[PDB]
Amino acid sequence: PWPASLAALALDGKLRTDSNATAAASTDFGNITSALPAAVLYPSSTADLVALLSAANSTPGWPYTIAFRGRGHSLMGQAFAPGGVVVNMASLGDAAAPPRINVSADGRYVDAGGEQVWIDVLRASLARGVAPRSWTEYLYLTVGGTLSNAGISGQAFRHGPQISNVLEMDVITGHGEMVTCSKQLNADLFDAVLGGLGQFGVITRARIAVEPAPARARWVRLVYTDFAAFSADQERLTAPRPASFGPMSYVEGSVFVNQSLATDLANTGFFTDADVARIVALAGERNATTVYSIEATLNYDNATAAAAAVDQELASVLGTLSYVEGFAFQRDVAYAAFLDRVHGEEVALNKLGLWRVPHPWLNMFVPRSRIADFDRGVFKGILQGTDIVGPLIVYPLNKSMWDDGMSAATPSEDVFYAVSLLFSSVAPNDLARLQEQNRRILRFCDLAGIQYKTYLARHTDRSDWVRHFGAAKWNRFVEMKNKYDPKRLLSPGQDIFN
Ligand SMILES: *Cc1cc2c(cc1C)nc1c(=O)[nH]c(=O)nc-1n2C[C@H](O)[C@H](O)[C@H](O)COP(=O)(O)OP(=O)(O)OC[C@H]1O[C@@H](n2cnc3c(N)ncnc32)[C@H](O)[C@@H]1O
Ligand SMILES: *[C@@H]1O[C@H](CO)[C@@H](O[C@@H]2O[C@H](CO)[C@@H](O)[C@H](O)[C@H]2NC(C)=O)[C@H](O)[C@H]1NC(C)=O
Ligand SMILES: CC(C)=CCNc1ncnc2[nH]cnc12
Ligand SMILES: *[C@@H]1O[C@H](CO)[C@@H](O)[C@H](O)[C@H]1NC(C)=O
Ligand SMILES: *[C@@H]1O[C@H](CO)[C@@H](O)[C@H](O)[C@H]1NC(C)=O
Ligand SMILES: *[C@@H]1O[C@H](CO)[C@@H](O)[C@H](O)[C@H]1NC(C)=O
Repeated sequence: PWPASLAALALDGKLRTDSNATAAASTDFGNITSALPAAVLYPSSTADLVALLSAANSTPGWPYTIAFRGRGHSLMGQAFAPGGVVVNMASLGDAAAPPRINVSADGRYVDAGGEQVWIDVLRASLARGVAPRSWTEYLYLTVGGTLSNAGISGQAFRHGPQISNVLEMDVITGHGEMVTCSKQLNADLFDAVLGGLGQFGVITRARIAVEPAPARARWVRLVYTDFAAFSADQERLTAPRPASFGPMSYVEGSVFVNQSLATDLANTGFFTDADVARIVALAGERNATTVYSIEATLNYDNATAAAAAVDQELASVLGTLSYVEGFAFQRDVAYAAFLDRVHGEEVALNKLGLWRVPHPWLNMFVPRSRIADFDRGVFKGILQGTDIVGPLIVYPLNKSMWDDGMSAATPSEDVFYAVSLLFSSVAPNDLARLQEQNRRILRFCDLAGIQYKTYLARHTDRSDWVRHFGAAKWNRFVEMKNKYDPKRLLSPGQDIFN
């Protein structure tokens, strides 16, 4: 027996069971796992979301799990609702009116629908001379999707993750109740939802902090053959000054294994063939099995004196560093071209047929005290003698910029590294080898007693999720699940309560 508001969605053709609808909502970016839903909802408004979730809340014995598909960038089925209902979030942004992205009158924040993609949040913000302060490396992800994880990039050391740059949200709980939440209003829901893995409700609107939009980014790469010098410099560039930070707007880093060195440097799209020859000769001279590169930017505007001020500011910061003499490499681009840089890698890989392939990505947070051990056992150990396809990203984060009361789990140390090994299974049937190598890396960290946290991964065992949050923080997560999704129907693909 269906409620009238739920039956109206099927009448209006918003609730589909056809093979085309279910097939599209059954695969994700990871391209490793698949799960067909029973139905797909294409909501035209937030009232359609209220109708589905209230039906779920009031119907006794309701058997359908519900997932909120952003862009399906999930790696291991986190956006699937096996034999359930997948919400096609993008349908909320179909009409020309009402607008889904509103920059505030005062220009201090930006209101964006949960379904909206960060690239559109950027374009709408830039039209009003503003931009969010904390980003992901890839802009074709949804506001609600990244906020359900953390949302990290080279800006998070100073501005914190995307979850630390949200003023307020509109959420529809598992009870079908539309609640506006912040630190001052319904704080418990606001904190549970940020990094909440879609467990407590759907974010329909997020109010994102903005800053005056820079016009350009001075973009640098610094080369090292010594991991200790590389990691020490990343920490210097990202350390809090004796609340204040250094001038860098973005700090990331990358690891290049010797075996494929020339090809990998040439594939960054940053280095010229002359730059490549020099770094390859440097590696041979130092007899390095690994090469490290700091990637950093300095944001600046259209002011007449800006270019010279940046040259001086950059010359000053570089003098404090310990990269191999003469191995500083500069580029200067428009701010939006820098932010949207990964979209170019997508275009080039898609035409080669190397984008829509399995992505057995390994993403983790490694405490600073164990990063050199990780480098020895992984970059200089396990990954040696292998053909790597995908970037190996390493960069420090400041725990002070993360709110531990939110759902997102991080290591206890003040400084911890985001470690992103973006393996693409390009070779014929290389998937099984990559999945085993990820199990080996994790086993190496477990045996060495490294207290890491995974990021973007879903655990399949209860004991793993309990260790992921930590026992006390886990009990708190359960408290919020009981309050907001007692029926355990939301985002079943996380495998926390399903
Ligand atoms: C594929 C990809 C992912 C990625 C990235 C680059 C690429 C090519 N770069 C990232 C980066 O630099 N930093 C970062 O923190 N994450 C990065 N990612 C991962 C990305 O954040 C995740 O894939 C995330 O899931 C966002 O993707 P998407 O927007 O496509 O969301 P989804 O996969 O469909 O769903 C994820 C889970 O969240 C729940 N969900 C989705 N939308 C909502 C809303 N509006 N409200 C509540 N929950 C929501 C889903 O149910 C699912 O469980
Ligand atoms: C870095 O990797 C390269 C392979 O690209 C190694 O260079 C090869 O080494 C073997 C063994 O002496 C030679 O037979 C090949 O002809 C070399 N190839 C090229 C393209 O130069 C090199 O040994 C590696 N360095 C380290 C420190 O492992
Ligand atoms: C945290 C995370 C998975 C970041 C991913 N970033 C990227 N994802 C995919 N391709 C990339 N190239 C450079 N950076 C890339
Ligand atoms: C992965 O993508 C390929 C090519 O688009 C497709 O044939 C296959 O169904 C996908 N597999 C999974 C498990 O999603
Ligand atoms: C944007 O503002 C309009 C009013 O101008 C409103 O109807 C709409 O709900 C807003 N969109 C978001 C995402 O807040
Ligand atoms: C170069 O480094 C390799 C790999 O670590 C090692 O086998 C070899 O002893 C080194 N050669 C010299 C001359 O140090």
